[PDB]
Amino acid sequence: ESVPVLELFSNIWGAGTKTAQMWYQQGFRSLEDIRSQASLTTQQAIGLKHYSDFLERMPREEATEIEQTVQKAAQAFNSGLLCVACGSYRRGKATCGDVDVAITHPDGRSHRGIFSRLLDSLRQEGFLTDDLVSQEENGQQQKYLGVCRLPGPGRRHRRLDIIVVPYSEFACALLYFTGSAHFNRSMRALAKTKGMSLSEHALSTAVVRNTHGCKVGPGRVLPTPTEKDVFRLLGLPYREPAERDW
DNA sequence: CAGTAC
DNA sequence: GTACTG
Ligand SMILES: [Mg+2]
Repeated sequence: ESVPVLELFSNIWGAGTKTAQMWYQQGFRSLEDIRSQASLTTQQAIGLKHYSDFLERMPREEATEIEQTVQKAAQAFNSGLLCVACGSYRRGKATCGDVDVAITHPDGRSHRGIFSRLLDSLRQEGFLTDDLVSQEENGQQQKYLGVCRLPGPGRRHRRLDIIVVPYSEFACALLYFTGSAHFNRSMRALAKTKGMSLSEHALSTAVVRNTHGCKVGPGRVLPTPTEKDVFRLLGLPYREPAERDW
């Protein structure tokens, strides 16, 4: 029963096979064992108390409600703010393991200062229940990983990610968050072949690489207003989100 | 490293 | 593949 036990532990958020193997050696076999005796990060502690809820997929309708709960609270600061859900949701899946929401503003300035106030707003509402990786202040983008829950009876806690980008990077951001994961690797593995690089920030050309293929030059950023431009500059037929489910 | 996001 | 914090 070792293999089932490792799986049991691995389904905790913030716990992988290394920690599960450690917990197993300590003699833990149940979630209760982990809760009473094991040393936990705040993350792992949160994932342990939402273990059941976090295992469930959600109907995309509930995902929609979550996107609007974020969009409303966002536009309460600036009406011109854009909020797009880019998970399994954008790819059209009937179910979502989590909700991923991208946020930007067309003017390219008003996105600033929103991140902290938006999270604060959601917390007051009682929408955001716990924070995991409460922070990322990467470049011009910001990322939040957290736990939300819709108001009402019989509601499960859901995993919620929020990212905020400048409009100039909105295309590469949507691409990255929309996925899929295997699609992103494929696309970026390919750009690498063409002497280019792809990230959530920008598509770049003239990326220097050495004989080993290691990147030693960052190259230069190509302006990509929309997703379709990124596909074009990479010599690829544009794929709709539903065609990116690899 | 380990775990995570796509 | 790229890239973040625990
Ligand atoms: Mg896990």
